[PDB]
Amino acid sequence: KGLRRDLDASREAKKQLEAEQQKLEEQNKISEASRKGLRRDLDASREAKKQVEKA
Repeated sequence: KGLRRDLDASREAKKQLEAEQQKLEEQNKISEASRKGLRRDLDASREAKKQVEKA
C-alpha cells in the first residue's frame, strides 16, 4: 500500500526528520566509542575489516 510519490512530493519534509535522528546517534555513541584513544577496540583493523584498500 501507499503508492503516492509525485502529487504529495515529500523531499524537504524527509530531510528535516532524518537530520535529527542521525545527529542524536553520533552524540550518544561518542564517535564510534572513543574511551581510551589508541588501544585495542579503536585501532583494531580498518573499520572492522571494511576500508582494507592499501592494507
